[PDB]
Order: sequence, then C-alpha cells, then structure tokens
Amino acid sequence: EQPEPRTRRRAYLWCKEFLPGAWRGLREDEFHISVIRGGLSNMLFQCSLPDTTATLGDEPRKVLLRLYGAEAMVLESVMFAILAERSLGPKLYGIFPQGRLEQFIPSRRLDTEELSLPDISAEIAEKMATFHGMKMPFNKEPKWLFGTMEKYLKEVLRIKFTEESRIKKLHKLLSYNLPLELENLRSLLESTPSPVVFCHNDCQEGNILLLEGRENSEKQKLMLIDFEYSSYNYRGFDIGNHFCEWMYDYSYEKYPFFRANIRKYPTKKQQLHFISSYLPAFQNDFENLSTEEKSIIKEEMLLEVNRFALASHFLWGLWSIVQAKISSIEFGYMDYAQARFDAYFHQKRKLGV
Ligand SMILES: CN(C)c1cc[n+](Cc2ccc(-c3ccccc3)cc2)cc1
Repeated sequence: EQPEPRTRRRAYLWCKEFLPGAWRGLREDEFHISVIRGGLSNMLFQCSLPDTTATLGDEPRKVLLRLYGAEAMVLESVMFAILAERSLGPKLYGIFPQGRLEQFIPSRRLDTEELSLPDISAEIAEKMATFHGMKMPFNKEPKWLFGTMEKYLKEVLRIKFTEESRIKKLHKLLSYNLPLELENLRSLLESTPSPVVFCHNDCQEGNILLLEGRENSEKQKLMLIDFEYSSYNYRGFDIGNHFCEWMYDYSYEKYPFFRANIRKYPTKKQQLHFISSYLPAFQNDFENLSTEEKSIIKEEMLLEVNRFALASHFLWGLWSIVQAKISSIEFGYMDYAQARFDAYFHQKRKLGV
C-alpha cells in the first residue's frame, strides 16, 4: 500500500534531513515508502533507499517511520532513546513533533500458541528480567497500578452508553460492586511482597518480535517492543500480566475479534519453567544458591505472580469498558471486559482468596 502523496513527501523530507550518507543525496523520485499500518493515529511506514543507491557510511538502507496522528511525549521519547542506547530496543534515528524514525527490524510477531513453547517462554523470561534491571529517570513510587485502576473505575462509573447491548453489558459488569472488589484486591496485593522494577506492562505476543533468520537459534531470537505503557510497577504484575496473555488470541477474524481460553493459562509446571529462566537472568548469582533456597524463592514467586495476575484482569477489564466508550477500532470491547472479569473470579476462586 502507498501513502497519501502528502505523506510521501513529508516522509521523504524527514529521511533526507535526519539520516546521514546516501539519504542526503536521494532524489524524491527514487524514494521508496509503503504503509505497514494505517489508521488515524500511530501510523507506521517502511522507508527505503533504491537498490541502485549505495550506502556511503553505515546509514541504514531501510527505516521505520512512526507517525503520531491524533509531558507524556517527553517521557515516552526519553525512555525510547535510553532503551536504544542500551541496545534493548530499536535504534532511534530521528525525533520530531509529528513522529520518529526508528530502526527497522526484520521480524514477525509471535502468535498466542507460541508463548507456551518452552524455548520461547524461557527467552521471554530472560528478556523481561533484563528489562526489569533497567534504571530509568522516572518516578519509582509504584502508584501506576492502583492509580490507573482507580482512574479507570471512576471513568467507567460515569459512562453513559446509548446503544442497548452496551447498556446491558455494563449493568452486568457494574453489578459486582467494583469499588469494594478493587479495595479487596488492593488489600490482598498490599500483603503480597513484590519488588518494584521498571516493567513493560504489556508483554503480549503482539509486542514480541521473532527476529528474522534467528528462528532456529537456541537463545537470542526475540525482542520486546512497544514500550508506551512501561513504568515502575510491581514485578508480579509484569509476569502475571504475561501469563494472562496465554489465554487471549487477538487474531480471531470474526466478532468479537478475540478468543479466550481459560485452559491455556500456564500450568504450575509451565510457570516454574518461566520463573527458573527469569531468576538467574535477574539475580545472576542465583545458580549458586542451594536447591533448597532456590525452591523457596520459586514458591513465593508462584504465589506473587498469580495474585498479581488478578490485577491484570481487573485493570484491562476496566480499560476495555473505557475503550468501548471512547475507541473507534472494530473489536468486541464489552465482551472482552466480560472475559477478563470472568477470569478474575475464576482465578480468585482457585487462589482461595
Ligand atoms: C493498555 N494496555 C497496556 C493494555 C490494554 C489491553 N490489553 C489486553 C488487550 C490486548 C489487545 C486488545 C486488542 C484491542 C483491539 C484490537 C486487537 C487487540 C485488547 C486488549 C493489554 C494491555
């Protein structure tokens, strides 16, 4: 797909002015661009040199253009630049009011089923442990989790839908008495020790790259991307959120445009495999501990992450209701909220909370 003529010309100018080497001498009529993701906001394009133009230094031959569309920008930009310097995320080539030029990384995204592959899960754990070791210049108070759940709750209780099915669905969702349940959840998570770390906060399969050519490689075949929700937070949340994502498939091509399967949440066996990879990646002298000491740490982690997984359901369930009101993307947001709340109570029953 080709962009609007206007966009082609703005993109040409950004590449010409922000990129070194052959980009500086490029003629408009040899500039290549294609739409990766359309929409009104956060549009993605691939921009590239012609095959007939040689690289003059180490300028990239292909780049990703991200267009914003329609304080948060300061923090997002700084975070992205820092992660790029530290080689955790894609390189940053250009920043401007309308968007960014980022490294283009040949890859495809993982699907839901691939999250359960032992080899894949172990590397996700290592990548997340590496991400959790980042020191960042942002607020280190863990206010994000309940701060955000409270804000969303307030928004949800003020929604006035007009469409009949959404009115009905919301009435069912609010019938549980969410303020009390949120404060019971707050109570439980307060008594659940969990270190505050820099978390991704959105570790779903759609945010993990399987790097081109590395498919048959043992380690180092993945990259975590899309950091826009990252913040200091309880470690249990990041891991528990990721576990939740085993159950949801966003590639269903018919309404409600997702599939939920409770039976696909990781077994305790599968969780153990994941945390056994996470721990030595997070605390490097971990392997030097006695089998007994490692076992205690692992057991306590299992309880931590499964309690925090409840906050993933509660948060994204509320989030989804808000989206049903304010979004414009075709997706069964109310049905999705119901699925998250269904899982909240199912898991709560199983915990004995
Ligand atoms: C805002 N944030 C970090 C979230 C929000 C929602 N979720 C779960 C979720 C993921 C994808 C979707 C979705 C929405 C529209 C189209 C395809 C997938 C919905 C909910 C995870 C993290």
